[PDB]
This record gives sequence, C-alpha cells and structure tokens, in this order.
Amino acid sequence: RTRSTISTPNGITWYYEQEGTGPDIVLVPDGLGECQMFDSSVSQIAAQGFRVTTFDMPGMSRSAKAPAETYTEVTAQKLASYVISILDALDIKHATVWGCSSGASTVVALLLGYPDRIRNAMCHELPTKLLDHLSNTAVLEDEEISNILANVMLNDVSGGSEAWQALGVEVHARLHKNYPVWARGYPRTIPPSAPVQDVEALRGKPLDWTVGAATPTESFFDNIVTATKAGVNIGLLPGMHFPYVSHPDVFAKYVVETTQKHLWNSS
Amino acid sequence: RTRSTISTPNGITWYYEQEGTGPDIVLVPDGLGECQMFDSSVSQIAAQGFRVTTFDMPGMSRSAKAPAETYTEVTAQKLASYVISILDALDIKHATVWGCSSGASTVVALLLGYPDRIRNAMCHELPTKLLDHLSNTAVLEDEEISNILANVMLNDVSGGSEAWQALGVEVHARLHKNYPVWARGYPRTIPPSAPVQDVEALRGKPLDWTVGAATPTESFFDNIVTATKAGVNIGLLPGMHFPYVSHPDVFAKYVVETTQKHLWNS
Ligand SMILES: C[C@H](O)CCCC(=O)CCC/C=C/c1cc(O)cc(O)c1
Ligand SMILES: C[C@H](O)CCCC(=O)CCC/C=C/c1cc(O)cc(O)c1
Ligand SMILES: [K+]
Ligand SMILES: [K+]
Repeated sequence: RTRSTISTPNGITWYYEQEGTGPDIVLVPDGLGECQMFDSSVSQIAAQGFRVTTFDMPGMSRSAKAPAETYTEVTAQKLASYVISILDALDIKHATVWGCSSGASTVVALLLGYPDRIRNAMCHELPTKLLDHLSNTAVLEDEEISNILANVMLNDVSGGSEAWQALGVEVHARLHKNYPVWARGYPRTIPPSAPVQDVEALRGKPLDWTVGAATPTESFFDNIVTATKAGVNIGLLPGMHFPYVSHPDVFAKYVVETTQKHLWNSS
Repeated sequence: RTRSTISTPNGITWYYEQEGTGPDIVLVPDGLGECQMFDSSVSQIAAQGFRVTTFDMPGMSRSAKAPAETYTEVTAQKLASYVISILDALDIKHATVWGCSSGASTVVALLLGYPDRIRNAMCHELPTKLLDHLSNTAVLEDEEISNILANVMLNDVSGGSEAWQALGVEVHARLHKNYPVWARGYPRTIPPSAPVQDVEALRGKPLDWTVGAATPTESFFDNIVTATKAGVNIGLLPGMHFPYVSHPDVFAKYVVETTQKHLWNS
C-alpha cells in the first residue's frame, strides 16, 4: 500500500493511501475525515482486482494542512469539489465512490455534478435534517466537544463498541483533535446541502443507498423514503453509522459486489 | 367503561371493552391479544368524542373460549373475518381501526376486504417476513416459550421497560398463558399472509402506516419501502412495538388526530 501526501491547487495537502490495480474505487470518509477506518477493507477490496484510494478529509487528521474555507461552512458541494481535486491530482479519471454521512452527501453531489467521472456511488446514512443537539456543540470549548462527541461515537452510533475502541490510541488521538473541527464546520451547513431535494434528478442514476441495520429507524427514515421515491436501490448493512469499522469484511464484500454489478451494466 | 362478553356464531366468546359515544374507533391487539394494553388510551380517545371498542383476541387472555382453528394456523384473513364477526355482533357498521403486528396485518386485510365497513386503518409494524428464531419457539415446552418471549417483550421490543412492567401482575399472568398459544399459532403463518403483495391495491386507500422510532431499522425496513411505493402515509411513533403501552398519550393523540383527518376527508 502507498501511504503518501499530495497537494492540490486549492491549498490542501492531502494524506492519501492507495492499494491495488484495476478499476478505481474511492472510499470517502465520514465527517470525522479519518481514513484509517478503512484500513482492513482497503486490502480486502484491492485483492479482488481494484485500485482502491482513500484519504483524510481537509482539516482532519493527516490532511489538516488546508485553508480554513475547506473545513468551515462545509457543504456536500464543497467536499465534492475537493474530492475531484485529489482525483485529478492522482490521475483517477473514472471512479466508483463510497461515502457515509457528509461523505454520503459528497458522493451523491459527485455523481450528479461530475457524471463523466463517477461510475457509480454508494451512499450510507446521508444527513438531511438539522439536529440542534449536534449543531449546539459548536459553541463549546474544544476539549468539551471532543469529550462529548467521543462518547456519542462510541455509545450511540459506532454500531460496534469493541471494533470502535480497537481502532486504537493513534486513531482516537487524531479523532479527538478532529471533533471540534467537525463540530464548528459541518452540522449547521451539511444537512441543508443534501443533494436529494430533487427526487427526479436521482431517478435512473447509478446510486446504491444503505442504512445501518441496527440504526434506530428514526435516524435515517428519510433516506429510505427518498431512495424509494426515486427508485434507487436501498438496502441495509450490518451495524450502524460505521460499517467499515464494525463489519469490515461485510463492508468490503458489499463494495466489491456493487462495483462488479455496475462494471457489468457499463458493458 | 363497559367490560363484557359477546358470542359470535364462529364459536368465539369474546371479552371486550367499550367507552364513549361518537364515531367508532376499534383497537385491535397485537399477536399477544391482550386489550388491557389499551386501557389508558381508550379513555383518552373516548374523551374526544368517539366510541372506542377493543377486545382480547381469540384464544388469548379473556377471549380464550374459542375453537382451536381461531388460534392455530392464524392468518391475517382469518383474524379479519373474526374482527368483522364481533363488529357485526356489536352493530358497529363503520369503523376506524388500529392494529400492530398481526393486528396490523388484520386491519389492512379488513380495509381491503371490507371497504364499506372501514373508514380508515392505522397499521403499525406489520410483519411480512418469516423469522426462524420466532418460528422455532413453536416446538418448545410451554414454560420455556413463556420464559423466552416474556424476556423478549420486556428487554427487546417493549420500547419502554418500566411501562411494560407497569402493566401489572394480572396482565403479565395472562400474557404468560398467551405466549405458547401465540408461538404455536402465529409466527409460521402470519407473515406469509401479509396483505401487501399488491402495492397497487394499497394505492389511494385510507391507510396510515407507522413504525417505532427506536425500532432497529432492519425490523420493519420493508414496511417503509412498501408504504412509500404505494404512496401511503408512513411515519413514526415513539418507542418500538407497543406505542400504546410505552407512550399511551402520544398514541391516543395519534389515533384521535388520524381519525379526525379522515372524518374531514369524508
Ligand atoms: C461521522 C459523522 O460524519 C460525524 C459525527 C456526527 C455523527 O456521527 C452523528 C450521527 C450521524 C450524523 C451526521 C450529521 C448530522 C448532522 O445533524 C449534521 C451533520 O453535518 C452530520
Ligand atoms: C406482539 C407480537 O404480535 C407477538 C410477539 C412477538 C414479537 O413481538 C416479536 C417482534 C415483532 C414480531 C412480530 C411477528 C414476527 C413474526 O416473524 C411473525 C409474527 O407472526 C409476528
Ligand atoms: K465483518
Ligand atoms: K405518552
């Protein structure tokens, strides 16, 4: 596996990883922007004959050398433009993309905005509603935010506490630093940017949508309704918000099978 | 509150309760068939100007005087025929109906099969898939079934353990006896009988569908997809499988507001 950095003309110095040869599959992180969450799955996916690329998101973890605009007032459309910039830098012309949460918003924006570049998109648990309890963390002190959100991740949405904790001290130290960046930059502006207001724009698109099997029905109820209205494939993965952490083998199998489905349909 | 019995010519002697005067609202129990789960909500709903009727289901609790065919190999269509029989016996000509679980299958079967009798139906968490872990309890001894399912209700699907416990010792003593009846008669036959084969049959019907907000997404994921395909109103109630137990006030408000919406549309 390649582990390196690359700078794009928008001022972001990205940390990225890449493994394998074959059609491109790109794994976009969730809002916490931490790509070591994909470590196990990257190898499993690449071994099936794909070139797999992932990266820390701007302002987060090892991609923290970035202009303030890239991690404040963040929207799906901003993130999509940034992901296109690193795909350009890495000479990735066509890609299958995965994303969860703000990453889900991002990959739908990618598919809609850059259809020539995106083979197909997998979106998971895409936030479309403002949640005051999350937005309100943005005015707390840094260490208060990190303590609160570390707790929320572990206890409310990890979908697997043992796997979450087993990410280990190095990863959780980076996440600890990311929580205030995410809190101040994402929850107030990501949900209104959700690229799902136009159901007819989604119809017929190479989009596969998932929600966590154990996720409380209310959390992404709206995803299931919207996908069904648009005739978009909608299904479940085990766990909750982080299937690539809680169930990396099942996650990898899903990404591989879904990419293979669209490679067939393309031909 | 009227608490009484009535015998229908299919051999069932029903225990039923009624309160209030006005348009009829009928509360069909879940598979456990125990109508004291509606106690709080019956009074709240009736107070808003409705005649509310509920009953224990055949073979369950105080409606246990019933032929074996009414609580074995149970289907939505059988249950709907039984509910129509007690509505006939109580001279309830037009009704709003609520049902959860097998009760949900029942009220959708009622709406489709007896459109002239049903003003509107509210269905909650309608089972459409066989679950082997539930079906398999049918072959266990009575006491093991009761122990297993009492635990499942309390800890997994009540949506509110304190409220579940607060049903009280007499209710849980009745449920204790119902669990093996439900296990042997329901899980292997209720899901395949789900009246949701034909989405076009549901389109335009006065149906309001809910799932519990805290219910794991996978449990009734299919409900949300089917309702949306059919253009049916689909939404959430607080809690999980027993909103009338866990959140009786919110439940009653929902039943009242939904009935009022359809009385206006009428
Ligand atoms: C991993 C995730 O991308 C960031 C941590 C927050 C979290 O997991 C809560 C559950 C999912 C919510 C996402 C969400 C919810 C909002 O209201 C606004 C927003 O920008 C994102
Ligand atoms: C209260 C409920 O009506 C009877 C107790 C079982 C339970 O609550 C488990 C969760 C909901 C499942 C209902 C269900 C599931 C099946 O596979 C088959 C079936 O006939 C009913
Ligand atoms: K796994
Ligand atoms: K309540």
